[PDB]
Amino acid sequence: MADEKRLLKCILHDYDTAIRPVQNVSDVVNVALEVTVVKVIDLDEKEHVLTTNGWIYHEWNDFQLKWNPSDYSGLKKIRIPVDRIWTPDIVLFNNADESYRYVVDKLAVVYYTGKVMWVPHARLRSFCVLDLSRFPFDSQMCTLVFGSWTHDVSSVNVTLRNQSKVQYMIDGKEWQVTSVQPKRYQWTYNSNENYAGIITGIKLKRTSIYYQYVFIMPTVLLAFLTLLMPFIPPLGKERITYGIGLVLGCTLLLMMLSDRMPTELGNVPVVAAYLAYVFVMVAINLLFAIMALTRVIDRLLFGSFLVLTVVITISMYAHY
Amino acid sequence: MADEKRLLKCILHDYDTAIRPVQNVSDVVNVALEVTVVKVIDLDEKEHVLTTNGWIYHEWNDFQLKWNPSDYSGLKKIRIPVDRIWTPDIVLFNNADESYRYVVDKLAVVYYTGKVMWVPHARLRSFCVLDLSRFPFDSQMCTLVFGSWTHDVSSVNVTLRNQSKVQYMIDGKEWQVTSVQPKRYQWTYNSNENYAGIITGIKLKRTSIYYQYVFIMPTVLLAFLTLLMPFIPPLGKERITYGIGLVLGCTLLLMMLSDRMPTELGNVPVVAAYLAYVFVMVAINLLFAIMALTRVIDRLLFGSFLVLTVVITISMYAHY
Amino acid sequence: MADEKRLLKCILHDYDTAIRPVQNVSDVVNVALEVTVVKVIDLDEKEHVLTTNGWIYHEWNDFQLKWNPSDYSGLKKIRIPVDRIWTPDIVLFNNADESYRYVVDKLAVVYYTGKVMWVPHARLRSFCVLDLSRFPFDSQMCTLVFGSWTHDVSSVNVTLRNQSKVQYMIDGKEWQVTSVQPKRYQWTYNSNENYAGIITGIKLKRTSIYYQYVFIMPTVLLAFLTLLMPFIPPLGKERITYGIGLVLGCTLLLMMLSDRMPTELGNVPVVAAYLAYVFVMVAINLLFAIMALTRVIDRLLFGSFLVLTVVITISMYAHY
Amino acid sequence: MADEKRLLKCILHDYDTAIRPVQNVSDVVNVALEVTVVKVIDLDEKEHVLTTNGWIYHEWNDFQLKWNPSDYSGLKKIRIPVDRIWTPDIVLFNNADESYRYVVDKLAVVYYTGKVMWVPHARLRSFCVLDLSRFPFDSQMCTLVFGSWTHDVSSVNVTLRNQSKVQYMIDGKEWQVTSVQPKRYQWTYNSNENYAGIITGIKLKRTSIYYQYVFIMPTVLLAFLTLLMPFIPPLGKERITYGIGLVLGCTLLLMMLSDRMPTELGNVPVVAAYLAYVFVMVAINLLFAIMALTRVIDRLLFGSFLVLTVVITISMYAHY
Amino acid sequence: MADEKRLLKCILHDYDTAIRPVQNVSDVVNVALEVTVVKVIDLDEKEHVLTTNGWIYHEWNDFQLKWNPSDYSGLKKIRIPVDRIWTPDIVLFNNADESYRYVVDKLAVVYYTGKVMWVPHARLRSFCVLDLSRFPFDSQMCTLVFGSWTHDVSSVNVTLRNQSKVQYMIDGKEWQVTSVQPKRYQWTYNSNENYAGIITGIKLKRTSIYYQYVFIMPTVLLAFLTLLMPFIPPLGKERITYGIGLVLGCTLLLMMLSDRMPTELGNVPVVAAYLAYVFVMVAINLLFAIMALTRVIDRLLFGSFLVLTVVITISMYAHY
Ligand SMILES: C[C@H](CCC(=O)NCCC[N+](C)(C)CCCS(=O)(=O)[O-])[C@H]1CC[C@H]2[C@H]3[C@H](O)C[C@@H]4C[C@H](O)CC[C@]4(C)[C@H]3C[C@H](O)[C@]12C
Ligand SMILES: C[C@H](CCC(=O)NCCC[N+](C)(C)CCCS(=O)(=O)[O-])[C@H]1CC[C@H]2[C@H]3[C@H](O)C[C@@H]4C[C@H](O)CC[C@]4(C)[C@H]3C[C@H](O)[C@]12C
Ligand SMILES: C[C@H](CCC(=O)NCCC[N+](C)(C)CCCS(=O)(=O)[O-])[C@H]1CC[C@H]2[C@H]3[C@H](O)C[C@@H]4C[C@H](O)CC[C@]4(C)[C@H]3C[C@H](O)[C@]12C
Ligand SMILES: C[C@H](CCC(=O)NCCC[N+](C)(C)CCCS(=O)(=O)[O-])[C@H]1CC[C@H]2[C@H]3[C@H](O)C[C@@H]4C[C@H](O)CC[C@]4(C)[C@H]3C[C@H](O)[C@]12C
Ligand SMILES: C[C@H](CCC(=O)NCCC[N+](C)(C)CCCS(=O)(=O)[O-])[C@H]1CC[C@H]2[C@H]3[C@H](O)C[C@@H]4C[C@H](O)CC[C@]4(C)[C@H]3C[C@H](O)[C@]12C
Ligand SMILES: *[C@@H]1O[C@H](CO)[C@@H](O)[C@H](O)[C@H]1NC(C)=O
Ligand SMILES: *[C@@H]1O[C@H](CO)[C@@H](O)[C@H](O)[C@H]1NC(C)=O
Ligand SMILES: *[C@@H]1O[C@H](CO)[C@@H](O)[C@H](O)[C@H]1NC(C)=O
Ligand SMILES: *[C@@H]1O[C@H](CO)[C@@H](O)[C@H](O)[C@H]1NC(C)=O
Ligand SMILES: *[C@@H]1O[C@H](CO)[C@@H](O)[C@H](O)[C@H]1NC(C)=O
Ligand code: NA
Ligand code: NA
Repeated sequence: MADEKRLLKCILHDYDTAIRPVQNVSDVVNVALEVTVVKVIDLDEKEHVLTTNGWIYHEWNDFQLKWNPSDYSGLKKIRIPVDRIWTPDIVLFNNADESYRYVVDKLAVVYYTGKVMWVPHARLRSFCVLDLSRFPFDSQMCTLVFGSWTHDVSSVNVTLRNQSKVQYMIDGKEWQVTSVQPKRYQWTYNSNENYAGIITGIKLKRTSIYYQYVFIMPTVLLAFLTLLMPFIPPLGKERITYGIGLVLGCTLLLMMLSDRMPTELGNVPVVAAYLAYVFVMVAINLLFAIMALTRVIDRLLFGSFLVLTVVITISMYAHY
Repeated sequence: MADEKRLLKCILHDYDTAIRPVQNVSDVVNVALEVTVVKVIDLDEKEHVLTTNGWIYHEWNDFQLKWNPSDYSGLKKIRIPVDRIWTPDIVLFNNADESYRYVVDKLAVVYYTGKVMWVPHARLRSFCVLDLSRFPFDSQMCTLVFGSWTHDVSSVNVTLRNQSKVQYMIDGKEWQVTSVQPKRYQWTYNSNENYAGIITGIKLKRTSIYYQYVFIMPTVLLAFLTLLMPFIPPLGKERITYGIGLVLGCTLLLMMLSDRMPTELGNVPVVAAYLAYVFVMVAINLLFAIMALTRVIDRLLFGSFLVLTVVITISMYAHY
Repeated sequence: MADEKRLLKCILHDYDTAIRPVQNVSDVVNVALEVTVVKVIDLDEKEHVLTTNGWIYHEWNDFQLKWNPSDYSGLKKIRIPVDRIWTPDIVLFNNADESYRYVVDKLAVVYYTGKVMWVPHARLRSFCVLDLSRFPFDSQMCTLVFGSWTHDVSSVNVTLRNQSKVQYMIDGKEWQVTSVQPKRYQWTYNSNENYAGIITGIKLKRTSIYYQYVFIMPTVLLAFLTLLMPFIPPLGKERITYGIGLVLGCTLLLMMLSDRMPTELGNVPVVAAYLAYVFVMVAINLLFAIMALTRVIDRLLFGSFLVLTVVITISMYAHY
Repeated sequence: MADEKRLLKCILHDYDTAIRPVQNVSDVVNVALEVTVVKVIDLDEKEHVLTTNGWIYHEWNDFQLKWNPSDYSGLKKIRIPVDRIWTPDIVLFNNADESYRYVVDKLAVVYYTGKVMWVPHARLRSFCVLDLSRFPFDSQMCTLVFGSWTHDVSSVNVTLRNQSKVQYMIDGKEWQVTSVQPKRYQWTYNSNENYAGIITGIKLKRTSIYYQYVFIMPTVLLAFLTLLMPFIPPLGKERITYGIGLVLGCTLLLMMLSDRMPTELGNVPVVAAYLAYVFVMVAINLLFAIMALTRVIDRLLFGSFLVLTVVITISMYAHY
Repeated sequence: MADEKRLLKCILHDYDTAIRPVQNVSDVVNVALEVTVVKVIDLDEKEHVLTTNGWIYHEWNDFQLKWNPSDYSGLKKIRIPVDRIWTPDIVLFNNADESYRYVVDKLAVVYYTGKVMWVPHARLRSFCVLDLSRFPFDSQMCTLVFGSWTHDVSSVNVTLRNQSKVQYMIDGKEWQVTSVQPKRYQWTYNSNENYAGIITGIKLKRTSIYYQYVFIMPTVLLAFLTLLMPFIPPLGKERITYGIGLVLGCTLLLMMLSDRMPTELGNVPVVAAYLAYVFVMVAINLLFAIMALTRVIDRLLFGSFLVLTVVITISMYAHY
């Protein structure tokens, strides 16, 4: 008879998966949750959904599952499936997936003192508010919320593990990630019933360099072409074709931006404002060309276009 | 021996998951359902499908699961998995997903008086009739239906929880949400068999600002260019190229709208009507230019185009 | 002791889920199936797959599950999970999804006489042959097949419920739906082994109005422009640019149609034929323009183009 | 007491789902597998994945599950769920889906002699090598492999059912399907351990007619326009615009082909070669036009273009 | 009574699925893992995710499951479901899918000596760092990591099977695959707790030929057209239209590249740099043309363009 099998049989002789591990009803169970983010899978701005891959550390004491190590040949720790032992109900409150199931959560560690540890590796797809006021490059703070959904603070008191809680670098594909300090706070949706929760913040700064040559370069080139457009002679039979080419190009760029850029509700993106400015400027330039004393009007239009361009550039540097 | 484990064993000594919690066959079970919508995930107009993330509150009395709190060390409430206790069959009648399963519905609260509470967090993807008569910005009322699918009113009588039933703001990404008062009504698909149901209305008003610069700005610019087109001299060798550019631009815009706009059956969108108007106007302008006394005909065509444009603008303001 | 629990225990004292409810091997079990379609979710022509949301009514007699109502306090009907009682194996033979599972099929009704009823709400994604000979607007008959997959007629004899079998309107987004009468017929894949099946027909007529302005309007406008093209003077230095614009526009329309229209195998769509006609006509017009006594040749080409256009229009009205 | 229930209880009094139905360890179990393909769902060339809908016939003898029919009221055959009786492990070796589960495989037939039959309807999404050397229309042979994954030939000897094994037509949407004769062969990944497998071939010939007007018609029209291009006078101020239009059109066609055509590794498609040829020809024509004794050079260029076009046409007919 | 059934009953008389197969707590269990990759399904650069189809070989000794073959009629090996026998927890640490479940892992081999073998066929979708510094054709080394997630080295010591560990060819669709030697190394996330892991490297070199004609050919043709552009006479009334055509073509190519090319963060692709160079060159050429002693300036611009083109070509050959 194996000692480990005997210990497992004795420990779980009469155990249920729906009994809170507390010796008395008055007593409470302490659960420490640590959210570690390893890799940032992606962040869809159209859906405002951040997908990341990282494991979560759960630690809770248990008055049961306790044995003297010397009795069982000096055994220290054991591995037990999560199904049998009691499992605290911790769920991401801002979860976005249809179902919330850990990819690898079939094992947990039990010590002789009763400190039950769980490290279920999981893929977290959560919601995050994105501020797209400036979109050459942005940096948003996304908060992941953990805690019980039906256990009040009087039953389980979620906490944090201060050990090894120092800030450290997070691997990212095109986003530089900084791990913010985690905090805890209580929601109160009913009198005499407060539910604790842990909020962990992650600050992501965009580092992609392709967006500069896909969203800014064509727009600035179209603006430069529109600026050069008034220099064409009115009677050269080329202003109309040049304006048609500019309008087709800016329409194509607008279509590409609509296909790529999301439908932000708060504020229009700076790229969208630049595209609208180039659209209106090319339209007015085409109107002046088709209408065409004339030299002074053309000079005034060129000056207005130049001042608009310099204002746009200084604003871009201001939000750069 | 833990008191909680003893209470759980005694309560569920002989209990089935298919027995309605009623003391007599004549008696009925009252179930109160409250539908709370937290965030509006999205609303696809092409599929007419509204996806939202919100929890649902179920409250039903049970003659079983009753105990004296003083006996079990003054215990007040307990947490039990939904699998063991009886679960009322409440399903969204207008559900759109292949399967209807709550993301987090593995726990429920049982009080000493027997009032069983359930708060299964779920992601509801339902159907909603969308009126796209005016599409610069719309506001539709979407109704979510809850209730039993095989339990008649004689078995379970769905109701509403008037407590804290006041209207309140709902978080939204690009839609402003107002929570309508919920009502109840009975379907009758067979004589002597009426099934109750709860209908909750949500009024969503669009707040996206990008659609103005992606659907209206290019169309109005093309219309303005078409208006300016007749001013070109007939013999300037530029009307044909200008018309070709306009037709290419409007064709590209039509392609973009077809890729973006859904295939509405009721009425054509106002943007589609505007695009058709600009198409026909540019076509007739190109025909007049290629055909080209002439001055009076051109003036009449310009007047007709101007009156059409002013009628379109006044209609747009009317539905604005 | 609750009467309902006692009745449920007595009825299912020794019951299996793999035993056909028949008193003798010679006897057979009658199953009545009614397929009701509530909403037509969509119909993808590229995959030829029709997705609909509707419930299915199953009614089968059972010599077991029978009790005297007076004994159990006059109880009339009971609700039982589908897992315990025997379930006839009815599956859509033309099913297209990877798995065939009802969304809400966890409950069934049992009467005192033994008439077991089941109403599992389900989402049916089936195959349908689409005739795309005429595609301004079409109307196809799609057949849904129900029945056993391994139960022969000697075991289960599928039938129809003539009660309330009258034709009625079906809700649709962009398709008008008519419910055809359902029939039954027997497949014979082996001698002395015939399997019954129920075929229900649904006639869907397209009602979308956006396809007229996305598939027909640009094509007819390009055809009109090509018709007007020969009127341009040969020496005006504008025929070549006009032809280039027309060819670019028709190429863009062809790309849009390829992205939208499926790859039909039977016959080419009428829109595709119209696009091919406009392509060849614009190509020949460009060839004649570049080649350019000349007046008579141009008049003959214009006459041929006009007769081709009138033939196309009369054919379109014929299939309209 | 029902006779069928008594027979089912007696047959499965002590039965396991992990015991091979063999009376002795030396003896082996014969399994006959027949792969029948009903409909070809699709064949994605980009992923090289063929999805089809067809049922599979399994027949294996069992020394258990045997009874005298006369004892049980002359019962002949019974239906039993696949979970209880032993199930041979037959899996498509070239399966492409994440999971391999039959859609409807919950029932099987047991005869009095012990011949266990199984007809699990399934949707097979397998891999197939596609030869895209000629892509106006192709015809590939796709092989589906069935057999055990951990059972050697010494345990289960897969075979074929020669009865009704004649070639017959297979329904297809846009592919004509011919059922090839199935064969068996043994893999040997370890000495003294050979695993049998059944390979069934299906020959599919493309029948789509839309690809001719979406991939060949625009290319041939662009080639014809490029051929006509040299006839334009050098000083007509139209060669440059015509070349620009041709290059824009061929670029759009290349974009469409890239979006549609997959990234074949073996050989470039014939359509891609034709597009490259038209690209290079239009580029050289534009270079000659911009550079522009001249008449002889233009005649030589026209002759070279004509000979290249005739070579391309004869090659196309050769692979046609 | 079948001998095999008796052996299976005797072996698993009292066995648990959560007991490590070790005779003593001090002793450890050796597990040998071999990762074999058969086919490379694909490698998405946008997500940096490599999907492959290959089986994994697990071999672990067991002090239990041991019997004398002579007793049970000389039986050598048996097949047992993975559910009953103990299963080592081996999971891909860099897994990308939501869930990690083997497609076919329902069987395992048990020998008389106790050497338990498992060959669960699986589809591995892992993460891989992609170096896109040069993108005419690349070759990346992707590492797959296997090992325990909660078992330390003191419990299970993962190793490698040196038998038949020679390098061999791997089938690929458009990637040539070389199998690198596998190694083992230990992670240490806590003192006195080291977890072993096996890293297997696969070197993939791109072999697709379509990317040359979709990403390089249009870019080089546009560059050649831009080079030829300065040769146009300033007063020919064709420089403006030629520049408009070039800018439209390069904008379309940029849109296609943005739709196809991923958003790399490390370095911009060489194709993107080439497109930016052609954009800036065509813009400056258009500026010089519109501005237009002049001959010397045009010659200097042509020389600068030629030297830039030759530098780009020599760099491309350097990274070719
Ligand atoms: C609803 C949950 C509260 C969960 C909790 O931890 N405790 C109370 C739960 C009580 N129950 C519902 C179980 C019982 C109800 C009893 S009742 O009487 O109602 O039936 C809270 C916790 C975190 C909250 C938000 C995120 O942070 C950030 C975010 C940014 C936005 O711009 C708006 C959207 C969003 C996603 C917010 C939505 C919502 O606000 C959340 C999910
Ligand atoms: C069919 C269900 C009724 C469910 C119910 O709550 N009670 C009766 C069910 C009785 N069973 C079927 C179980 C037994 C049949 C016995 S039988 O004798 O038939 O076999 C009812 C309840 C809500 C209804 C609609 C939505 O509101 C709004 C909506 C807008 C449209 O523009 C048309 C589409 C849509 C989705 C409507 C469809 C349908 O109309 C629904 C789903
Ligand atoms: C294959 C099933 C028959 C199912 C049935 O109801 N009864 C016999 C089954 C017998 N089993 C296979 C179980 C045992 C074989 C014994 S064996 O000796 O073979 O091993 C029959 C029933 C309905 C049939 C079609 C649809 O209507 C319409 C349709 C339009 C097309 O243009 C071609 C495609 C399609 C989808 C057709 C395919 C096929 O034709 C179907 C699925
Ligand atoms: C790997 C399986 C063999 C399965 C089998 O039926 N028997 C041996 C299995 C032995 N096990 C792995 C279970 C134990 C290993 C013991 S070990 O000592 O290794 O640990 C064989 C059977 C069929 C084979 C291919 C297809 O036909 C056609 C195809 C066309 C291509 O262009 C290249 C890709 C592809 C998909 C091929 C891949 C592979 O080649 C397959 C899946
Ligand atoms: C996190 C795992 C370690 C797993 C392991 O094998 N052993 C330790 C696990 C210990 N647990 C978490 C279970 C307990 C924690 C105790 S605690 O006290 O924290 O609660 C390690 C093993 C392999 C690692 C990477 C890949 O190779 C390559 C790769 C390329 C990039 O450019 C950055 C991204 C990426 C995907 C890396 C991420 C991460 O780095 C991985 C997944
Ligand atoms: C919960 O734990 C926190 C420690 O962060 C402590 O401050 C608080 O008093 C605890 N509350 C209860 C009810 O135990
Ligand atoms: C159901 O509850 C409602 C309360 O909203 C009540 O008006 C109605 O009479 C009840 N019906 C039955 C049958 O209990
Ligand atoms: C099956 O039911 C039909 C009723 O539609 C009947 O005509 C037929 O005779 C029945 N067949 C058997 C074998 O019971
Ligand atoms: C397996 O069956 C085939 C029949 O196709 C037979 O030729 C072969 O000898 C059999 N092998 C064994 C080991 O039974
Ligand atoms: C684990 O196995 C390796 C063999 O690769 C061996 O070198 C090492 O010492 C072993 N460690 C333990 C703790 O058994
Ligand atoms: Na043009
Ligand atoms: Na164009």
